[PDB]
Amino acid sequence: EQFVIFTPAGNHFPLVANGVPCPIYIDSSEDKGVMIAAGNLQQDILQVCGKKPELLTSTSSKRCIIAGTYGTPFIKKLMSAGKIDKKELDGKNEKYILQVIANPCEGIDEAVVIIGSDRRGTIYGIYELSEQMGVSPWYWWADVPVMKQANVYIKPGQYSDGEPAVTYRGIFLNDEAPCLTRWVKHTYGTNYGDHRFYARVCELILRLKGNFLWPAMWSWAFYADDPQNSKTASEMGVIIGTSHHEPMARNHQEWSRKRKEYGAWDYTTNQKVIDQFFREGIERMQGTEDIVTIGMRGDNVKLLENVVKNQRKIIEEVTKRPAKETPQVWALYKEVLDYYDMRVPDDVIMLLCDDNWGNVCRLPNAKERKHPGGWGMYYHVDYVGAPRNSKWLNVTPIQNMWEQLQLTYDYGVEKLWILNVGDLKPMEYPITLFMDMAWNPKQFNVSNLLDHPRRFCAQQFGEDQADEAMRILNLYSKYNGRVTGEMLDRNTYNLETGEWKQVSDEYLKLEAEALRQYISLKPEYKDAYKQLILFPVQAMANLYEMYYAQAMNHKLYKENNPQANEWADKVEQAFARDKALSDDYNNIMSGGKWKNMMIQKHIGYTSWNDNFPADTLPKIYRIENPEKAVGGYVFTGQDGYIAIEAEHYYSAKAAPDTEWTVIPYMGRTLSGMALMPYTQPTDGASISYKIKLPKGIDKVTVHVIVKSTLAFHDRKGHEYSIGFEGGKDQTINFNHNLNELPENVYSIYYPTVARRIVEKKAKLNVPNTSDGMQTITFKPLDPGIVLEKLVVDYGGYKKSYLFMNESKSKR
Amino acid sequence: QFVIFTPAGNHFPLVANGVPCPIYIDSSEDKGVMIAAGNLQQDILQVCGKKPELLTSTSSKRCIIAGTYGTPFIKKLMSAGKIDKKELDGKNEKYILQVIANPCEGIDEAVVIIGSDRRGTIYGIYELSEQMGVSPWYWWADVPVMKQANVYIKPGQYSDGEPAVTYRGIFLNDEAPCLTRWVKHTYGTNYGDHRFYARVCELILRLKGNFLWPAMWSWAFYADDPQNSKTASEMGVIIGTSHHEPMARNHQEWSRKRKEYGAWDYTTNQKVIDQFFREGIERMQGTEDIVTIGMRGDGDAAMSKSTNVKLLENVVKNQRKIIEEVTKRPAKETPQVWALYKEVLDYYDKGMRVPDDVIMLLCDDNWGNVCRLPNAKERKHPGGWGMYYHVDYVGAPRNSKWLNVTPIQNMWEQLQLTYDYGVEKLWILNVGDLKPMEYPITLFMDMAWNPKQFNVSNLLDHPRRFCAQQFGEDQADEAMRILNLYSKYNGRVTGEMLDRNTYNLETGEWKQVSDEYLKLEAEALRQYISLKPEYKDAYKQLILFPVQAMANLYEMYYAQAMNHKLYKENNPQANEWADKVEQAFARDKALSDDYNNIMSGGKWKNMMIQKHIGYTSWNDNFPADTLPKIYRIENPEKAVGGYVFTGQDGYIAIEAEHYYSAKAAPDTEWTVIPYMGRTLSGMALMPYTQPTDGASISYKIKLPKGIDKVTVHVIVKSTLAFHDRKGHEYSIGFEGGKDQTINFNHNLNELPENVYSIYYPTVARRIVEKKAKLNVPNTSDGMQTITFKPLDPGIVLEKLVVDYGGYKKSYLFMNESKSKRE
Ligand code: NA
Ligand code: NA
Repeated sequence: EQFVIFTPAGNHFPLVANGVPCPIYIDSSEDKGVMIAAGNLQQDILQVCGKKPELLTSTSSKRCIIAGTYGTPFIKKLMSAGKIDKKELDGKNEKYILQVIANPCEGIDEAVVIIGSDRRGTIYGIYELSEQMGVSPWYWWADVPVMKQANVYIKPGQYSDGEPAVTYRGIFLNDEAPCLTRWVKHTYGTNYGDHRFYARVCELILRLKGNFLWPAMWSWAFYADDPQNSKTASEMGVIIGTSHHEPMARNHQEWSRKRKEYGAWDYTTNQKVIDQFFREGIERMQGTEDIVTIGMRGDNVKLLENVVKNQRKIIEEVTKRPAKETPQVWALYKEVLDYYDMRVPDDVIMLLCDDNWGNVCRLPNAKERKHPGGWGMYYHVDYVGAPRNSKWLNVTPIQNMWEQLQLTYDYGVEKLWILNVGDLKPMEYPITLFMDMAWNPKQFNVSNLLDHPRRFCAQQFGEDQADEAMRILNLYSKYNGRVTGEMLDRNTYNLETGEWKQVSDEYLKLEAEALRQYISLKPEYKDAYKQLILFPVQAMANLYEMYYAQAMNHKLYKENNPQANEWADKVEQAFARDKALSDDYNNIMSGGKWKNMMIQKHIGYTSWNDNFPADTLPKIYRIENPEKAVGGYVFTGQDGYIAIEAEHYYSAKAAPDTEWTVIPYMGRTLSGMALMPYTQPTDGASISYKIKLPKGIDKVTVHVIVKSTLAFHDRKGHEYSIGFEGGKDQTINFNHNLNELPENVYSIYYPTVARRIVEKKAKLNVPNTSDGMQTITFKPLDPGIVLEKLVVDYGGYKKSYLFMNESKSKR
Repeated sequence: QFVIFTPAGNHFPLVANGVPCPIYIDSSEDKGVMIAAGNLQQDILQVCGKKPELLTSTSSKRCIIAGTYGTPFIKKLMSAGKIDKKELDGKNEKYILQVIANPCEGIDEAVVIIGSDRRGTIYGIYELSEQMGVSPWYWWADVPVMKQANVYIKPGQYSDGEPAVTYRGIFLNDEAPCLTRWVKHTYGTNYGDHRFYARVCELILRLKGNFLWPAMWSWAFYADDPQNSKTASEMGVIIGTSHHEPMARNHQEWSRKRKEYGAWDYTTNQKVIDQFFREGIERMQGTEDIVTIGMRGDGDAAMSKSTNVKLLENVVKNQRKIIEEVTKRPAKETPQVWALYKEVLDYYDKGMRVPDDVIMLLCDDNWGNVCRLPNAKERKHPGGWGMYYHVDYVGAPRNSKWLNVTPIQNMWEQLQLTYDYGVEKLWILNVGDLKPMEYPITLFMDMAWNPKQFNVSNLLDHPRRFCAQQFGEDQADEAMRILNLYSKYNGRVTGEMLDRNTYNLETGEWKQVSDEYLKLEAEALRQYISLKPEYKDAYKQLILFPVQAMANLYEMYYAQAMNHKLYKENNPQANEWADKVEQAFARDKALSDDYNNIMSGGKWKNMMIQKHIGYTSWNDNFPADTLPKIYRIENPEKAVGGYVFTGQDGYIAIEAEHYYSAKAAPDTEWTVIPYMGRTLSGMALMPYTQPTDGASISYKIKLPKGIDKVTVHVIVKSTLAFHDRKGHEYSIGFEGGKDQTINFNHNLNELPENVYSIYYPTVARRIVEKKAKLNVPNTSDGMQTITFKPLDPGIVLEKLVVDYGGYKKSYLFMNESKSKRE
């Protein structure tokens, strides 16, 4: 299926040789659609080789590219002379055959020859040649650059994508304010989508091998905003439709814009105007391949069957042809689905719908499977509705989309697949997976699934970047699948179990890995990578840290712990950084080409809809007078252990001329506590910790971690006592053996001081307090002792380099 | 702070819109001051873009004047007023910077720097440069000089006072392979010539130090190039030698002539040694150099065997006699040092003493902790005390040659101590190859100057001022946060000592520390890409690389630990972790390759080539960085099923892929969908166009024998009632007991009762959780088998949680429980 090589070879056609492209010939009996594709091919080749190939007016070159459509007299007298059999394109749908051939017609020696089964086959073939040459369908829509080549050669043999398994394959631009609309404003100057915009949309669709579009309908009217809209799609080869709730080829806004004049949307009071409304739409779309939405809602099963009948009679009257000859779609959404369980005319495409969240609701049984008109599926990657919007980023696991669409195809649904793509961006990858599956759902299985994004990343970022990029794409997709950014908040994950820490840290790890890849990019890929990997990863990693930080702020605040203050700072930074990321995306990235494409509000949802005016700061509490909020900690032992950071003491008594001092960051974990200054004696000085232990425990082992200070004042060493109030003390010398004497030097000395701490264990007795509360007092007996951590082991301590996670506390 | 970058009245014009102003040094000044001024000239050039003139005589309107207290010219400036002699007379290494009107004949107004001695004057000149934007680290760390249109000098008198420590210096040590091979590449010499030593010296004086122990592993400072001493001496730097290099001879001077000489044994070869000693003192005449007395044993070792206090006394008594013979003066007039390093401390303990005048150099443990400090009586020892501090070390229990590993807090907490106990004559820090200890050096030198500038409360303002100076005000706070934290992390354990067993794997501590460093990396990359391009090189040198190299090194070892744990269980997931080791190994090389070859244009090739992966013992005596041992499961795709879970903490969380046994229905397969769901993957019977009748999937677990009842949570993909109005059903149960059926999606539709209470809430989250209570059968095994049976097509099973009292509502349904397979 790969027919382009970038190095010369025998019995291969020199399309581009040593920087010189052969010309292009399109016979003039070819639809305007082919001439466009061919003009784009011409520019695509200019992109790859540097020199513009000439669009021939006649058969005036020895080697060239020819592209044509089956059924032409010219193509017939080429297929005939010769070799290419008729059966291979006769009555085939949207197929092409691409084949190097001598000697195609008199004035020519040899040519690469693309022949379509119909115009879209021919267009699809042209773009295949263009894509295998390195022009990604996303060269404009995602700034993917064109890998330059001095030599392009085409393999011998016959090359096809066959027939598309799904008859109509398209996208729906929807939920398009404010992002898409304000982008279109910035780019085109228009308060609607005009033909310049839709040319861009149609080309993407076609280059993706797609063939269908539901144009934007929230505030615009495709048919009525610009006479050239229809003319543009129809001449290029894109079939227009309208959404399930816009019957008879009228755009919903055509009615709304004139609500006051036309009156109610109700068939039992305003039938005549509505019939005329329907009628004018069917007239407007004559001579396009457009598909017609039937049915009606709002403002009995009998009433509806009668609307359809009338709609069909209106179709018959305008077309002067039986209804069955106008493509029609009827949607099974809401009540109309219940009704179905209802007389539906044989020829109509019956359109099923997903649950708005990527899971299919209902599929046809074997009896329904043989409904002549076929079945369609309406699938979502964006959504405005319950339980909360998903308007912001891509939230679709590659696996989900895959799993539900192979199911859909397998249950016979193969007439029409339409994907709600929001603002188009940032759904570039899921769009592509949708089109490729729509072409052939049986080209995929569990084994090879991830090859598709691998190809995608190879195509978007060069082969050397493909694997790493694909890994990041697949993961970020999966992470975003867990919870949308709109429904993410401080409660989504479990703080207590370290779940929230694990998912925050993991997303930041991915951010790290995406930045590695990003700075390793040849600069002409930086934009496409930011758009398709870097930004979604950065934006959501940052969001996750924000709510993580919000969660920590609340837990800590309720614990009267002033560490809440730092977590508040963090919330504010992430909130700032969120706006910072999108400003880069709108104004800086790609020269600000995509201004307004990333302005969707997502922080401040207290509801299903984005009712709130702007992105707003998530509630944070600050502890007043942190400097003075020290001491008072009480720990609650759990899982057989109490890990305590020196600083979280209950009460403390200093020696005269000393102040117990917090040395932040000191040691392996939180901080160090030390009597200061070091010149004064430590007599009478103590520091205490309040804990709850299960009652009955009478003997515990306590680990005391101190900075590995050496015997600097006195050859004996440093000593301290550790003990329970109401129990016997133990006095420990921790550094007497820590010196260069032969029996200490490599046995105990250096192995200790390299690792900067001294840990000693004490087997202490615990008094029988009736409420389980205990107080452990530590007394430094010599100067310059820095206490870092205590661990009360009562059966659960597990030897850990940082001496286990700090236990539950409050002040 | 006296330098502003915008004009104003009553201020002094130093740079007007790209125009500097001349400098004038009276030719009566030490050559070292001409050198400093020489550099100031080049600094201004860098600041605006035009080089100021070095005036022959006092002949200008607006110029800089620098000088030293005592010259006839200076006295005839200070009297021209209004400056008191007391301010500088008898003062040590102090300066006065005061704009003065009508300073002498020919000069209208001039910025005047007057030092109390030559070094004073120099530090004054370098204070001007530093304040103008010339960072001491402008060459040594590629720190840009912020371009300035205008530059002006506030009025009033300015000083740093006298320094609190007399001698403040560095020891270049453990200098191979990095420093050595870099010097080669840079200077073209296989030894340190005066050109290398000029750069070293300049840095020291700019940092406000004054002392140096030169590299001595394979070089000989004094012999290699006759200009070495002359440069240091003439620039203002005082030279000394290490604790095993007595009497002004570099140890290699002995090694090079070892056969010719005798053997480093004073009791049997006194004559040849006495002469060696003598030649050193002869040679350092005319210099401020400090002389090492005492004697260890021929390298980093003891003379000899065990403490011999009587003998070393003769060594000393004799050395001091040589000093007088050479100097024809009393010994007490030649600066001397006795260093109590390693074993030499038992000497002082066994009671050895030296004359009142020698500097008693006390020592840290080679790892940042001070060994001893004077008591009350001892602090009264007239020669004074000193401290030999380490930020790099070759020796026990393993080398630390690679990266900065000193937490900011440690250096500070130990040095505030040292100072409080009146150790205030000499501080020297072992800096390894100088790079990458740029930070700790500066903290050392700044503390050295003025230790009571620092307290626990404002400590962190020092690396802040550091980062501002190096990266620009707007990146200070963040850069400082990263500097502090990375220093701290590295304190936990050295690169050399870190290995797969450092952290606890089972508890998730390993995971924790690995993620935290990549978080840090992530944060530093952010800051990096946000920088104006002139700072990129510095920031890489000072922050980025230390962080990346280490974060990567932590991940390599974490992956190793995960690889072995998983390989033990026969879990093919071990292959992924294996790939991850090889990948981070390669990345370690890529990072140092960049540092050596790409960054700063390759200015620092070989400064970052230390071996750090593959230490078996204390020393780096192994061929090269070598890949940690990893294990692979052969035939991974066939290594499925067989899993047995063991409960803990009152739960068993099973990822669905990890089954014990399965049986498919006719013309279906049980199929793994990697990444499917919230966690690991999903199991589904495929294709979905077949009935699931007779299909099942089983899990083998170990509960405590006395658990009668459990609640199992079954998590499937939120598949909807697509085929059958009744919806989808499965059953879950123990072999030996009854199956329990569950209909998971009947309530998931648009009916009024369901639509907004349960339907949309559930589907937007892509999963369905249902719980069943189960009776635990009594088994002979103590083991139970729990069987899931899909009853409708298209059910994807994601996870199971067997809960016997420990389960905690979690979005990901808790970290998977402990397993092994076969
Ligand atoms: Na959007
Ligand atoms: Na080194």
